[PDB]
Amino acid sequence: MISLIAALAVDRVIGMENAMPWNLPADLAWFKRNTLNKPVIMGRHTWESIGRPLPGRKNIILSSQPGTDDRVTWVKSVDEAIAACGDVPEIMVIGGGRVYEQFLPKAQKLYLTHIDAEVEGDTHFPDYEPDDWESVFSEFHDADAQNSHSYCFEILERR
Ligand SMILES: NC(=O)c1ccc[n+]([C@@H]2O[C@H](COP(=O)([O-])OP(=O)(O)OC[C@H]3O[C@@H](n4cnc5c(N)ncnc54)[C@H](OP(=O)(O)O)[C@@H]3O)[C@@H](O)[C@H]2O)c1
Ligand SMILES: Nc1nc(=O)c2nc(CNc3ccc(C(=O)N[C@@H](CCC(=O)O)C(=O)O)cc3)cnc2[nH]1
Repeated sequence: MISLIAALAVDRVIGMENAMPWNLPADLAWFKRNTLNKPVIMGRHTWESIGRPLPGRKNIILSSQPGTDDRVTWVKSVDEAIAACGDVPEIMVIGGGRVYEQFLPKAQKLYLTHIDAEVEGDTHFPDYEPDDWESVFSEFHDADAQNSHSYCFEILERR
């Protein structure tokens, strides 16, 4: 059972050259509770962004090259990454764009934050056919004193 979890700006932008131009601590909170105690699969670039392992969690990093941090598990392929998670209720793929694209056809659930922010970036969430996905949960939030933009948490499940 694979789930992707991503924060998407307009045009499904999930990343760019620099830090995203926003401050969304509610989305961080959402990511933390939806990934808590689950194995997480990420690309090397996302591994690098995070700086250290997500705590209380198998962290699984895809790299074509051998690993460089023994605190986490390093794998050379999508299927190795899944196998490295073991036999768990739910594997979270936390990105980035190349990893999302490879895992989406395998996934049964998406956790997306849709952020009402206009950014240009080089990396985007894959197109998810909405005939393949049913939205089971949707929860919209205005920007506030803590959150720079409005955003909406959504969970979709594969049909
Ligand atoms: N021309 C471009 O614009 C271009 C192309 C690619 C990446 N990037 C840049 O890199 C940044 C982030 O990209 P992203 O979020 O896509 O990164 P990401 O998924 O977090 O990390 C991608 C890295 O993860 C590893 N990886 C992913 N799938 C794999 C597989 N099936 N088998 C083995 N290794 C795998 C590779 O690591 P290794 O590199 O260690 O093998 C790959 O380079 C962006 O700023 C992006 O523009 C740019
Ligand atoms: N909804 C969602 N929001 C995100 O911010 C997000 N980020 C990634 C990948 N990038 C990152 C970058 C940093 C951290 C991170 O360090 N989070 C810590 C909290 C510490 C902090 O950043 O303040 C965590 O335990 O989640 C996680 C994922 C993948 N899917 C997402 N999905």
